[PDB]
Order: sequence, then C-alpha cells, then structure tokens
Amino acid sequence: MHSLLIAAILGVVEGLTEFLPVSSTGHMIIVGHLLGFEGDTAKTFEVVIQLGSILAVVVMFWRRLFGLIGIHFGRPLQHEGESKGRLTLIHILLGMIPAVVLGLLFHDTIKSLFNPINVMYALVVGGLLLIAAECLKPKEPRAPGLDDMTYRQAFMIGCFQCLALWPGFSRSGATISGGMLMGVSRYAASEFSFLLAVPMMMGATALDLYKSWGFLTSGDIPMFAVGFITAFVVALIAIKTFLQLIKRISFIPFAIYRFIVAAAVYVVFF
Ligand SMILES: CCCCCCCC/C=C\CCCCCCCC(=O)OC[C@H](O)CO
Ligand SMILES: [Hg+2]
Ligand SMILES: [Hg+2]
Repeated sequence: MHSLLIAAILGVVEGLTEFLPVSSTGHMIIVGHLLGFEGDTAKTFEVVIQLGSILAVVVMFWRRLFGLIGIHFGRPLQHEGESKGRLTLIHILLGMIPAVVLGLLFHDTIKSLFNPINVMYALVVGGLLLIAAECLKPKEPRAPGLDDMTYRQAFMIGCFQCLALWPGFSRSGATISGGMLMGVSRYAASEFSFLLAVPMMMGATALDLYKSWGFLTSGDIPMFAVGFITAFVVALIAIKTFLQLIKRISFIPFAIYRFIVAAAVYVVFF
C-alpha cells in the first residue's frame, strides 16, 4: 500500500539526515514533493517521525541523558575526556538558551522562511559554515572529549544553534560547526549536538504537535507509526555509524553533499 510505503521512505530519509549535518528538513521537502505528500497532514507527519529519530539518541545515550538530570543507575557513568570534568545539565541549558529565546521571540518570522528558496540558501550557507569550521578550528582541540567541554563552549554552540532556526540550515550542522570552532573535537561536538537535540526537538515537536493537533485522526495512526518506527531504526544505524565514521573523516564531504542537495532543491522546485 502506498500510504505505508511512503511512510517507510520518509522514515529512512528522516533517520539518516536528522543528525547528519545535511538538513533533514531540506531532504524532506524534496522527497515529499517527489512522492506527492505535501499537505498540512504531511507537515504533521514529518514532525512525529522526528520523535522517532529523537528516541534513537534517547536509547543510545540512555545512561548519559539520565545522569544529567540526576538519575544514576547504580554504576559509574563511563568517562569521555582527558580531564576530571563531567558534562552537566548546565552544559545543556547553556546550549539551549540562545536558540530558545530567539525561537520564541521570532516564531512568526521563523515560520515565514520555510520557502524552498530559503532552504536552498541554508544548504549552501550551512555547507560553507562547515568548511569554515573545518578550516579555522584549532590544531589541538581544547575539548577532545564530551566531558572536557566548558560552560563557554556549550554556550557558544548554543548561540550557533540560532542559525538552525533558518529552515534548511541543519541544527546539527550549526551546532557541530560552532563546536569545532570553539576547540571541541568532531566526535564530542557531534555527541553534544545529539544530546542537545533531545530537549530541543522534544520541546519543538511537542510545540508543533499542540498547534497542529487538530489534523490528527484515527486513520493517521497506521501511517504515523510506520514512519516513527522507521526513523527510529535508521537513526540508530545512522548515529552509530556517523560517530565511528567522523573519527576518521572530516565534514568536507558533508558540506559538498549539501551543495548537491541545494542543486536538487532548485531543480525540483524551480
Ligand atoms: C536519505 C538521503 C540520503 C542521505 C545522505 C547521507 C549523507 C552522506 C553524504 C555525504 C557524506 C559522505 C561521507 C560518508 C561516506 C564514507 C564512506 C567511506 O567508506 O569512507 C570511510 C573512510 O574510508 C574512512 O576510513
Ligand atoms: Hg583552509
Ligand atoms: Hg544565537
């Protein structure tokens, strides 16, 4: 059946691109256009399968995410860093504040930038930001591990997450670029952007799910569930592959890939 085959295709697109710095939103508007699923019911479908990819990080960093809110499961949490420091809830809070303040204050304006021409620009500009972060980052990272991050690095990454409010800019692209520019290693900057995505997008979709709750019906549960679960599986493969891939590879290929995706946005929509 078409409805669930499409739900499985959008699921694998969301699972791969949500946490890769390649703009899940950008890929979603392309494939959604080629599939024909572009109505108000699509925007509500694409926000619930985001919660599927959310749950992937949640599963992958289960013990870590709970330790930040005070729940330690009777075993020492595993240390990722060269110092005696530990990533705290304050690190997450600082990484959220700037984009939250700007997101709330400019909600109506942010929503008016969801054009395909804006997503195209955010794919190119966000790609250029990845290149600048790769070319400007220090030789020796100040925070090689996640637990080596400072309150200042966390806050500066948080300010960089405002760029993610630009539709098509890829929250992971913005936050990982800012991490590398603040002396955070690619691995820890990717880890921190995933962890930051959990409170950001769970509050983001909960926000979207409330304002768009009216569209949900009894018939959406089969489609909305097949995509949710698909985005969960694919993201768990994507995040685990990415974190091992980025240990050896740079972000240059992802930037160039974003330029190719920008070309597709123009071919498909203009
Ligand atoms: C759903 C739409 C499709 C999703 C688009 C995904 C984005 C990936 C694009 C560019 C990254 C290219 C880098 C990944 C390729 C690396 C493969 C590889 O083998 O490189 C490893 C290297 O050998 C180390 O030792
Ligand atoms: Hg350079
Ligand atoms: Hg900011």
